[PDB]
Parts: sequence; C-alpha cells; structure tokens
Amino acid sequence: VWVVGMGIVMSLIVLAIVFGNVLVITAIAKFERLQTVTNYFITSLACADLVMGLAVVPFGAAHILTKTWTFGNFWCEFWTSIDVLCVTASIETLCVIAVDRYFAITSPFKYQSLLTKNKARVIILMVWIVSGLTSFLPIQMHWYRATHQEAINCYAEETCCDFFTNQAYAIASSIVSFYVPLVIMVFVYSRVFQEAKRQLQKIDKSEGRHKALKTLGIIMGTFTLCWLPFFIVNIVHVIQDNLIRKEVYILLNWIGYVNSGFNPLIYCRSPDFRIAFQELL
Ligand SMILES: CN[C@@H]1CCc2c(ccc(O)c2O)[C@H]1O
Repeated sequence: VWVVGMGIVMSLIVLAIVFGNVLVITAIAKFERLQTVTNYFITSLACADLVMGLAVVPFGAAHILTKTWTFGNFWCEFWTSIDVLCVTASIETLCVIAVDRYFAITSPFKYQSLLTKNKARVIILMVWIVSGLTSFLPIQMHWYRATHQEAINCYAEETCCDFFTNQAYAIASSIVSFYVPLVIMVFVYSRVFQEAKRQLQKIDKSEGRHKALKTLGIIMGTFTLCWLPFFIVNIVHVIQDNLIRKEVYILLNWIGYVNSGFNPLIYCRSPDFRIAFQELL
C-alpha cells in the first residue's frame, strides 16, 4: 500500500528535471541577446543535467519499484558508466563556472585576454574528455571489479545488479570528482568574498551620510549539503565493509541526484533570463 505513492514523487522529479533543463536550453539557444562566452558553461551544465534526468533516473526506477533488473546484462555496466559520467561532468562544469567568476572579479583588465570565444570550446571539450576518461574506460573492460566472494554471483547472475568495487576505483573517483573541485571553489569564493567586503568597506569612506552574503551562501550550501555525505560514505564503506548498509547508501545516492534539478533555480535569475522566459510563454 506504498509502492504507488512513491512513483508519483519519482515522476514529479523526472518531469521537473526535464522541464527545467529543456526550458533553460531553449531560452539560451533561441534568443540572441543571451548567448555569451560565459553562458556556454550553463549550456553544458544543462545538457549534462538533462542527460542525467533522461537516462539515469527512469532506468534506476526499476530497482526501486519492480526490485528486479529485468534488462539485459550488458546494459547495467553502460547505465553505471553513463551515471558516473553525468555526475562528474556536472561537478566539473560547476567548478569551471566558479573559476570563471574568480577570474572575472580578480582581474578586470586582463579578463578579455584570458578568455575568448574559441577558448570556451577547447576548455569544455577538455573537461568533458577528462570526465569521460574515468567513466567509460575503467568500467567497460572490468578494471573496477572486486575479488571478494560477494558480488561474484552478482556479476554471474542475470537478475542482479548493484555497485560493488575494489579498493582503488572508489577512492580514485572520489578524489578526482569531489575533493579537488571543493578545494578550488572554496579558495576562489573566499577570495571573491574578501574582495567584495573590501569594496563595500571602501564605499562608506566616500559616503559619509552585510546583505550580499546570501548569494554566496545559497551557491555553496545547497551543493555542499547535496553532495558531501555521499562521497564521505563512499570513501568509508570501502575501507571497512560492515559499517554501512545498502539502504543508507541508496538513499544518499538518490538524494544526491536531486541537486542537478536545482541548478536552473539558482544559476539563471538575471533580468535578461526572466525577460526571455516571459517572452517564451
Ligand atoms: C551507483 N551510483 C554511482 C556509484 C559511484 C559513483 C557515483 C558518482 C560519481 C562517482 O565518482 C562514483 O564513484 C554514483 O553515481
């Protein structure tokens, strides 16, 4: 008397993700005044989130609802690889946007020389290649498998599918995809906030007669809350196997997926975006 209800929530999640990503992509694509060298990163992030919502979630619903991966054996590895690829691509695009903002604020005169139209394509291709190198290559030819007695049946059985790995790939992927972007973003945003506070203090010297922290807080806190616990538990369960059950792992992995749907609600609030959105509908 509970299976039917959760399907509604999952369908709403899918619909929200798809609608948001499609709306953002259409808005930036159709209207000329919105395209910008900085705005292409938003397009890449929206494309990655749309791919995640279209592929990962609808297929992942089978495990939750039917409790039986009735699909073929070859499909599960592809599904896992595309999921990890989408996650790492989204995280790296977020880090790239943060670095772009740091460069913009820190040096205005040198900003034009550093970044041009052709640079965006090169950097996005490089980041997508480095994101996909760690997803498809180590998974397709079975570098990630474990010699432990458990999951030998899982690879052997046709009806079973769950994520078990050896003690190299989990830690390598966690280091590549989570800790470095967090360090980079924390450093650049701390410097940006310090510069903004310095300017705000300087204004009051010439105006002889902080509410700007909210934007930084909303940018940092939602991402940290969404993604921090998952990689901590991912690191911890591998080193010692009996600490973490499967249900907690699945719940954290699922709550980590909702983050991609909230990026349009946080990263496109400019008046030009709102005007385009109003004009579309
Ligand atoms: C089964 N779900 C996967 C499992 C491991 C993993 C994920 C995402 C990014 C990574 O770097 C990972 O190593 C998860 O989405």
